[PDB]
Amino acid sequence: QGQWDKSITFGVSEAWLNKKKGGEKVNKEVINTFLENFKKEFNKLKNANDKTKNFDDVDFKVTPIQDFTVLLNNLSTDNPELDFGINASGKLVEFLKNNPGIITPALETTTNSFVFDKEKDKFYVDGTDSDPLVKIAKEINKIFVETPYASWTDENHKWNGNVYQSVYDPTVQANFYRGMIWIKGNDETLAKIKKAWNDKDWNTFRNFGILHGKDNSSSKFKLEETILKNHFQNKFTTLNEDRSAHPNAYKQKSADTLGTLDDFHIAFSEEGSFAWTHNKSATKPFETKANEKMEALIVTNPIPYDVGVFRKSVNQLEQNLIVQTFINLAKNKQDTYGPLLGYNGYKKIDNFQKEIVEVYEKAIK
Ligand SMILES: Cc1ncc(C[n+]2csc(CCOP(=O)(O)OP(=O)(O)O)c2C)c(N)n1
Ligand SMILES: [Ca+2]
Ligand SMILES: [Cl-]
Repeated sequence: QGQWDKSITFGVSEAWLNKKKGGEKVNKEVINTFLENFKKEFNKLKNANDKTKNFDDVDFKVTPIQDFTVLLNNLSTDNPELDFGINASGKLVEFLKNNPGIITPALETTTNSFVFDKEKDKFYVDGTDSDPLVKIAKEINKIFVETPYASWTDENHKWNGNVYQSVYDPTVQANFYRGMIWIKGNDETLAKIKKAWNDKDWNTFRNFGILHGKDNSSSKFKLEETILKNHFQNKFTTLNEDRSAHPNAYKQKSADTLGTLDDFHIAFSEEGSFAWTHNKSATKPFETKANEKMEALIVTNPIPYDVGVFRKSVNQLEQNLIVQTFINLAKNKQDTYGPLLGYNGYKKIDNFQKEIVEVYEKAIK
């Protein structure tokens, strides 16, 4: 059942924690109140329960981590210096295929649903105008193109320094997210790209140039690859093999810079990434040439949101109290940390294989 650890340390992103604005480090002060609230709630539950009241009260700390690879590798060493961290679901599923049972998934995060994507169970069918994934892309275009993103105001779209609130329905928690495919060009170029998609002409489609993320990204690489493979049946085996033979058609860059590269017209991103990108950023996100437009072509199959995982030897009773502490803090609106990352809710994982692995695998087939 594991060892009771009187000191629990959460791993958090170095970039995030060591982050500041106008020279003011404010993230450190956010996680500080988060930790005070977490400690309070945890030991209250701990002490109110006869099964756990005799263990030592627990202190909570955080430690900054380089990247997810360091997080999963560090957790797998089962060292009490690092007990817990929240990781992207697809990366974790891949990690756990190669190193089964090595770490313990326990918590599932949820996020405010987008108003245009409230139903998880929508999947690729044929990529035509009646495809449910194309229909979500048309809904995105209403929000992002018809009322042009560049003209949104903080007030208009209710920016809260974190996200544009008007694009969300907080009454609905989504235990999922998707990737999406963007296209960009003048009218003639956009029609050509759509024609190549409608005609299933892979070579022409690909030669318009694709921006993508890291090869191990779900939402900026693998989920889009799945859609492309299913849509352009039998025209390539993997994106990596296609790129090897067609290097100039691919570039690793953020979708919000698509408008600045004349040679590229297609980009992968998280669904709705504009929702947490201030349009006033000095980097002019999603900006395009005057006679060009950027629009959504299609979104992807859905996969779970981020998963909280423990090193293996943390006492199981302790793990479940920690999971419940996250749930109650969000419910009591005492979680000052989560929403800064997109976590607006938490659920216990009851069956990892059914709730996480299977959902992910269905999405990428
Ligand atoms: C306020 C806010 N909402 C949403 C996000 C985006 N987001 C947070 S967790 C997550 C799911 C995992 O995505 P990611 O870590 O990019 O893994 P990938 O899809 O690249 O494998 C997303 C899309 C954010 N950064 N901030
Ligand atoms: Ca510890
Ligand atoms: Cl109990």
